[PDB]
Amino acid sequence: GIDVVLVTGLSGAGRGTAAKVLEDLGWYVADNLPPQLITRMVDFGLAAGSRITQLAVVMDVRSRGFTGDLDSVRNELATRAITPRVVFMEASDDTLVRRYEQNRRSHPLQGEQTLAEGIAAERRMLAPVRATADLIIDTSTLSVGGLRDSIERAFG
Amino acid sequence: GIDVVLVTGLSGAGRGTAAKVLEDLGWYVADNLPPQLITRMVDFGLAAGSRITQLAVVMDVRSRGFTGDLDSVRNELATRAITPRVVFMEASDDTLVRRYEQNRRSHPLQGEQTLAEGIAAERRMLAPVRATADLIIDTSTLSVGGLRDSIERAFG
Repeated sequence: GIDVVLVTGLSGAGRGTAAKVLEDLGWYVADNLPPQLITRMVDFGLAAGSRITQLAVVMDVRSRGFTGDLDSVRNELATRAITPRVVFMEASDDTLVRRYEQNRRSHPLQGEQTLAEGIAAERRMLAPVRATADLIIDTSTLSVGGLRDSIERAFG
Repeated sequence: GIDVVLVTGLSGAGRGTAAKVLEDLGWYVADNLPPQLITRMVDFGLAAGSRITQLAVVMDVRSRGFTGDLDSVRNELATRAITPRVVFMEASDDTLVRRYEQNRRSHPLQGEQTLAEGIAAERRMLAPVRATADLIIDTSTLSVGGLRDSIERAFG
């Protein structure tokens, strides 16, 4: 069949290094893949007569097309005699901040990706609260003063 | 009774300015308050014979002690004849990044709070995945090379 490893974790905790180690060990690594492509890729490879028997996926969880859990992926893989192995990368807040600050110097596009992942997680976490808000104030493009003006106007 | 306003939103979208505007309009503002304190505060104020009839709360959402929704708070306040008004602050990613970069210069402790809010949201969003992981790799304190060594060891 196919061995499947799924890599995820916190920004800066080492998902990129885990993918590099797996590639070095002979895995085919699909990076930034939202979960839907896993089954389609496995089904494709099975039909494709692929030499690839070891698939690792670095999961794109910062996408609206991803529920909170992996029970959907596990059950669909189960119907094809595959039990994925899930690897989760984490670290203390102090370590993650130190790595972000180093990324600002050495890998600025990685640093910007880290901010983008944090904001995407906030938006997903706050979505039920947003959906019940009585007033939403969008402060895009506003200066410090324009921010104050817009809120004063919104509150009457 | 008491008028209750609940303020939340994305890091850098203007929750602090909203709280300041409400304070200026006469509200008593409880900042960084997780939801549980709201009704205890209302019940206390009601029992205390408070002059405070206008309570605004900037909600502490980056807490393990906070489910995803506000339906628990609304129902509990409903049994006290109070309908809260929920204000949600948001902005584009480009605006939020620009404000974070300005905070790094002008309000560095607010910049650190923004990173801490992003990491807390990631941890909350990834909690179901973490709870199903086969392997958790904690990379706290590790150098770039030590990160690589720890993952190589974890993978065999």
